[PDB]
Amino acid sequence: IVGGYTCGANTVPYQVSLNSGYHFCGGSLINSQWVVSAAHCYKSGIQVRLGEDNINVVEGNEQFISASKSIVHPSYNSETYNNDIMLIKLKSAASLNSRVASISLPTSCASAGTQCLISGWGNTKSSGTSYPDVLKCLKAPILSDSSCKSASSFIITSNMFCAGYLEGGKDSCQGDSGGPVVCSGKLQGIVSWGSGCAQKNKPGFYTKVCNYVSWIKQTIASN
Ligand SMILES: N=C(N)c1cccc(-c2nocc2C(=O)Nc2ccc(-c3ccccc3S(N)(=O)=O)cc2)c1
Ligand SMILES: [Ca+2]
Repeated sequence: IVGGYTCGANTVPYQVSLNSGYHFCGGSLINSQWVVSAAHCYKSGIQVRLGEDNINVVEGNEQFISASKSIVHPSYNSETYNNDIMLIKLKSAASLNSRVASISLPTSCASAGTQCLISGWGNTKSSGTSYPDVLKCLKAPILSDSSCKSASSFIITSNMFCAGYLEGGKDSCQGDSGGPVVCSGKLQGIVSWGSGCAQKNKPGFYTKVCNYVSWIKQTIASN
């Protein structure tokens, strides 16, 4: 997260870090045994870390649980980025409290101009690089489809939406992926991609969770 702020210890209790020996992607907890993330974040043998703040220091409210299974969406196309969503099942349920809590799926898609909360432990730097210890946060507006389409030369599909600021400066970044975009207390987005980070006329792009609510529920129920 570039141009953002330190969220505060456990203020975003649905934020989850996916760890493969090190932090590498975030997710969102949708219920006590299911985490939503990005399909491009798939890795075998993931450990999912709940109640994290400082990912480098053991602070007392962490829960480390192993991914039972990681279910990439069937039409995820690693090359085009379309359907960049995945569900991770945990081997055991997380124990839910004030610092570990699930986020609601949307009932309808969020409208352009909605202010949302984006968070993660990804790059915070303007130009050059730096990864924070504690969780970063960003409030950013969903931009319009016609604004997003003109903003890129990669092919945008109807399973993506863009959010952030056209002037650059404020954006999700590398290591944020798979993390949440929450709008009006609903999980509307998954950090998916962007052309660099916080660059002018290059806003962040997000999996449009609202198109996948049925697939999520059916998947959770079948497994
Ligand atoms: N700016 C962001 N919000 C953001 C978020 C996560 C990662 C990165 C990022 N930080 O550094 C690079 C990044 C990146 O995503 N590069 C990138 C650009 C385009 C695509 C892509 C998009 C649509 C279609 C096809 C492609 S692809 N696979 O052909 O390149 C994939 C990755 C930036
Ligand atoms: Ca910690």
